[PDB]
Amino acid sequence: PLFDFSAGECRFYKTLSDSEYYVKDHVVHEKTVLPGAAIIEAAREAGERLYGKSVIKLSQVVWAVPITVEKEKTIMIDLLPNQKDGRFVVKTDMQPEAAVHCQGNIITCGDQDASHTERFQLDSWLTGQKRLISSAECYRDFRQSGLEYGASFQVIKQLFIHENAVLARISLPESIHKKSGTLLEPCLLDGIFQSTTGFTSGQEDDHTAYLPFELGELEILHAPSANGYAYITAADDDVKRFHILFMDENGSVSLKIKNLALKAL
Amino acid sequence: APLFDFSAGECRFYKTLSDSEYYVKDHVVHEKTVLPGAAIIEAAREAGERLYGKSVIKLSQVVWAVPITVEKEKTIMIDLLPNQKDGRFVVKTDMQPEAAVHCQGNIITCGDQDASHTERFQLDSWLTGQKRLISSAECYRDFRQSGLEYGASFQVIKQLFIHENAVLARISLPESIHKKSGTLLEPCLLDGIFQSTTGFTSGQEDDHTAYLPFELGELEILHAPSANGYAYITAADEDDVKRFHILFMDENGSVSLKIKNLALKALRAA
Repeated sequence: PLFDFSAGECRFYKTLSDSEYYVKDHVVHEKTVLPGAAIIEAAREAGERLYGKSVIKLSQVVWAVPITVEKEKTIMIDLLPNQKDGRFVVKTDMQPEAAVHCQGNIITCGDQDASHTERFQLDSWLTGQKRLISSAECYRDFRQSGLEYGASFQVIKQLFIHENAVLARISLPESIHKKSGTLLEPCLLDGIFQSTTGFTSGQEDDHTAYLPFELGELEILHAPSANGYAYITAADDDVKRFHILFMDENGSVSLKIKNLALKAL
Repeated sequence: APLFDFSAGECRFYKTLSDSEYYVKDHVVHEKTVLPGAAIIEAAREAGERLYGKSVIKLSQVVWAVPITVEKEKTIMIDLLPNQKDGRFVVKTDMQPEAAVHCQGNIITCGDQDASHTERFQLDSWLTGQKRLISSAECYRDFRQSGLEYGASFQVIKQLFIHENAVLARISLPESIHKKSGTLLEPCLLDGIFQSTTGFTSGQEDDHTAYLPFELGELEILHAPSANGYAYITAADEDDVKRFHILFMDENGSVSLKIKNLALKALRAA
């Protein structure tokens, strides 16, 4: 580029539809709602478009209650420059008094940024578990809580419940067509969030639905695999906090989630 | 493709220009280094492709004020405002409303399913029979007489063929520097296309008026222009403002750029 501009503020617009799989198959208390994870990928795409470089981190994310999407609904993502980085604000109504559905910081990688890799020792966590939760149990419990995940979002195949950790096997369904540009598939990322249910499910009498409320940091080391494992620990009421690593079957870590907070709905 | 294919709203882009850059350093107008008007066109094109994520195929209804002077470093602001699928651009260096608009115009993007069409020009007949042939050295001496001192980067006119109702200019970019692959409209190429109107605007031998870009009805980009080619200039017609149509093409007449109603305006020395 002969003129390598610095971008100022910019608003991006997208009309969501319940025709899209990430809406129609995400039913919360009998309503189709945009998953909070989808807002993360939308912010990442807007940032990559405006700044012309990879977004490697999203931090200090805060969610309101999910955006309900019945037929069409237009969302606005406002990107505000913060030095080389940016911050985003997501709304559906324009007036200043209107609710912010999601907000957070965008961090881009620089031209000379270094390559850093992380590896997880998976083997010991595939055996010795206290309890094993099958996909069928996991999503029956979710539905009894009011979280009716369609097949596209049924990505958890097994939960290994250990004493102080949960290992979740995750696999994207063949049905969804994953675009080359889509780094964070909403169903993948929501399934990573879902896997905290290995902790929050609790008693058989408890049918509480927990949804994303805050996220300290999401770090992208590289494009996530369609199949892999999430390793979840409690970060340490109505709010539950966790750290999560997402990795491929050989322990190559693709995503790091620090301080994911979910709140009872 | 992107899972979220956004429509972009308004956005401002910022660039600090320096007279260290060749497209400024070698563009001296009445003893001042000024940003060429042609350079703003490529800047608007680049901003548009960045913001809209689609090829810019046309810039239309462009209006220029007097050139932006650049002594050491100066920051320009390009404001892109949405116009349905298309866009509008406004170029400023000063922020307040009272400040001058240096350049403005419309940006038109291409669609995903737009058709493929090519245009060719019968070039050969215009390389002979001319009333007058003007050499590169003569061309830039005449420019200097008017206060337009083009440095080596902008000395892209190699020959002007002066015909009765048309001018054919042979244009060739200098070896010095290679346009980045991403730069579609190299400022020195596009300014040379603007320069070639001097085959008309020179006028009388005693007249040494400098004409600079003032308006541009339409610039259509059919495909990436060649570094070497020919400009075919005709008078739009219809004293201080001269209007032209221009085609830019390669040696086989393959048209890469179409210019409708380029208006140049006399600029008096300070």
